[PDB]
Amino acid sequence: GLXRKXLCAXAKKKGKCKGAXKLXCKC
Repeated sequence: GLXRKXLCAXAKKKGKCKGAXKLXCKC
């Protein structure tokens, strides 16, 4: 595994993380 784009792919797949994109990967 790996990082912030790992964290963002965490945001996409816990599902319920937030609506606003390039800023969004942070939940």
